[PDB]
Amino acid sequence: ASVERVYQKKTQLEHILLRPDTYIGSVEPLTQFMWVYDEDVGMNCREVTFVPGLYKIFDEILVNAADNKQRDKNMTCIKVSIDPESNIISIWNNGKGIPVVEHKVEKVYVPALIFGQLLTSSNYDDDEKKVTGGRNGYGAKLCNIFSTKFTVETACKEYKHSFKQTWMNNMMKTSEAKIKHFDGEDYTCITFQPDLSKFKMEKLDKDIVALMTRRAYDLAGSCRGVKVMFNGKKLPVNGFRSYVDLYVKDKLDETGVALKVIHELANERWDVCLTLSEKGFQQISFVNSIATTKGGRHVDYVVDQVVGKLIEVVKKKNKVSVKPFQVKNHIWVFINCLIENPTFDSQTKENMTLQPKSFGSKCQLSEKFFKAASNCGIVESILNWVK
Amino acid sequence: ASVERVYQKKTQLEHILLRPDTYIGSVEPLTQFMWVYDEDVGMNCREVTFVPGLYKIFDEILVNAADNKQRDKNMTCIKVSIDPESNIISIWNNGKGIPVVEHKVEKVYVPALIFGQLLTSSNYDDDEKKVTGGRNGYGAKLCNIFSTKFTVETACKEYKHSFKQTWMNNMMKTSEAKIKHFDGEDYTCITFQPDLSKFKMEKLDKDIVALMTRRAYDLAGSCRGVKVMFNGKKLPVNGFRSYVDLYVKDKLDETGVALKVIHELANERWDVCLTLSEKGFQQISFVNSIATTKGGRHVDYVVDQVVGKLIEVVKKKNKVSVKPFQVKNHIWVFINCLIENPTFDSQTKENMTLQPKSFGSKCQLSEKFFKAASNCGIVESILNWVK
Ligand SMILES: Nc1ncnc2c1ncn2[C@@H]1O[C@H](COP(=O)(O)OP(=O)(O)NP(=O)(O)O)[C@@H](O)[C@H]1O
Ligand SMILES: Nc1ncnc2c1ncn2[C@@H]1O[C@H](COP(=O)(O)OP(=O)(O)NP(=O)(O)O)[C@@H](O)[C@H]1O
Ligand SMILES: [Mg+2]
Ligand SMILES: [Mg+2]
Repeated sequence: ASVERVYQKKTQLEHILLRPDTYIGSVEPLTQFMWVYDEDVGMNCREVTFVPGLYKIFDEILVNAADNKQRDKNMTCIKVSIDPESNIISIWNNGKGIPVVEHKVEKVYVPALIFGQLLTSSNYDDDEKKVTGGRNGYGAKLCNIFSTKFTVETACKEYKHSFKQTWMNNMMKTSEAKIKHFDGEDYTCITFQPDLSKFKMEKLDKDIVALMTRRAYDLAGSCRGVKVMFNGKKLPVNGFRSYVDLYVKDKLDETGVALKVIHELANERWDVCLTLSEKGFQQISFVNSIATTKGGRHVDYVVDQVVGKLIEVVKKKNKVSVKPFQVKNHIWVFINCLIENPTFDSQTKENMTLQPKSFGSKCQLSEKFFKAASNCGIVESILNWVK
Repeated sequence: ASVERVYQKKTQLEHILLRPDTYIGSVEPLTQFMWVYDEDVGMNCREVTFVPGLYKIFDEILVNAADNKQRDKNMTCIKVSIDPESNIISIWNNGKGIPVVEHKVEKVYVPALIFGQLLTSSNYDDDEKKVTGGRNGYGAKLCNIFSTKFTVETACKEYKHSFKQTWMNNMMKTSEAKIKHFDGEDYTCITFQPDLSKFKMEKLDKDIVALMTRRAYDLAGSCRGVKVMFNGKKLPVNGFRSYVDLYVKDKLDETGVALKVIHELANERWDVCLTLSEKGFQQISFVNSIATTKGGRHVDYVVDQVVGKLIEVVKKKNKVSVKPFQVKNHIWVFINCLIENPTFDSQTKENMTLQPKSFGSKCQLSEKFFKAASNCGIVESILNWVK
């Protein structure tokens, strides 16, 4: 093999298709137990087989819609549609659209720049301490690259125009955008057909649809002041506590006693629920409406407070050694938080790495909350083990 | 704020400095309990404060050296030097050097291409089923970008020349390489001064040095057939079992009984040790000499086999329900494995996501190993809990 065959340089676009994993996660199937929202049973935990990268390209567009609530606090609604037969997914939001105007430096329409060129973002100036989920300038282009058809429609009264442009064939083909006069209520709608061949799939099957549906429920629970519709029907979740109820309101512990679920909205940026776990530590958490399914420093920040206080309570009835991991083993925690300029080790944003001193706010749980935590069965499980 | 201030495009090089986290991990301090190799006590677990991105740029160069054992199986030695006073780190390896010749497509010397331009690699052709750690074509450039001085020296008898080139100021300045006749024993040596200002550090302190030193011990344990020297002295680790001994050979369980450590080299590509944990599930694992500190499917693949067999043993003395997470809670596992074309969700490569069917080999632990596992205190811990 020649020097030129061995030592190769790739373009950014080539690298995404060759090495999709650090951009969207695995493009091969994964089977694991997890929470989904099924047509027959609603929220449930079961074995699911799905391709992470396909789930992620949907997530990128969904979080972008949630992020618009930061650009326009008057936004009220996100509508999600999934049609497996046609292979069409659409995510629509109201509030301010995207300026339909030529960017004077890049010499293209703003929506064409930020959906059709890599490393483009309104989130690159960190002197603004934003609580958007978007950080890197990739997500929407990644969905485009992994779609056979990707359409951006946006309407922005301030700039008096609407914009519609369609890309095809993994962002490699497009045509002139349709620009029209507009003076109505702003919106953005992203409609895409995922390139299932990139994920070795024949169709959007029940498992991936159940995961994408649950993500819409997550959004209804995490994005304050935004109602969510799925396939034309409003989701009956009106805040984080009602979302948490989907997991624990109808559940018993192993002794047949209903789970005691405690809750505190510490402040606008920190909403916490907690109950007993009997299958090891569990956490369901959101940072800026991103599902941080591998946790991060926000989870540790909340959990460490609870663990410290519960160790205190146990000690007052111990008289041998109760270690923090043993307490954490009995905790099921739910967190919805807003973090300024969060960091993650991956574009997938499953683990949030920013240290608490940089969050821009604190979550100092009240003594009332800690007392309630001492009554939800965790202490009893530990003390029974101190025998 | 104007459209041009709000909506911004970044170059690849700008994006690395603006968003370092998905390239090298966090550039802010982190404090946590972990294993390091200290000058006073050797291998020990203690609270450490360090900057992940600094540790990672060192790791990138170290794994590149290990990877040369795949290019040249005759390689025998890696030498690591760290001088905190001068702020100079060097990593040297023998075996084949890098061709000192002009790349006919890129029109630069091969070493200048692959250390000085992004997205350059000999690991981009996956039809070769390689067990190198390198996959993405970033690591060496990331170290260069995060160094105030970065020197590449390589000597390649086949091409009859040696090469030395120095970059400065975060890869933004360089000068003509020194090319000389060479007909000796090949080597490559990477010498760099990390840009401590990028990590808000004044010096390479004891904690970061102890982490980097432990990584050299990891390499002595994981890279078959390669001896490792640190600051001029050979590390007395001659294989994976002797490496594992640094953690467990002198340890007792909480009842005062020595840990029973079991071992099986299932085949050339899978080396496994296992013992009892009393602080929850623990894993120390390597994929292609990468420290997979967040685990991955290789860990799950090994652990699930052990858990399944130990549940069998417990059941034969149970007569209530023993759940897999409870068994895993008592396992400390050590894995050194070689995986073809591994995948990870991050450039940092802490979690290996490739499914076992794609590994290119299997690890089917023997019935002898499972019997030994049933005698290392895990079953006893579980059974005592079934009371
Ligand atoms: N629904 C939307 N409404 C308004 N603006 C949007 C919407 N979706 C995307 N944008 C804009 O398009 C830009 C590019 O989106 P995207 O590629 O996802 O990058 P990002 O969200 O800034 N960062 P990341 O998602 O971390 O890669 C965003 O920064 C927004 O300015
Ligand atoms: N010590 C070394 N000896 C020989 N070749 C080397 C050495 N270090 C680096 N290289 C070469 O330089 C290339 C670029 O290194 P690097 O930037 O780390 O990319 P990579 O190792 O291929 N992938 P990654 O580390 O996953 O980003 C490698 O692919 C090798 O061909
Ligand atoms: Mg985004
Ligand atoms: Mg490398």
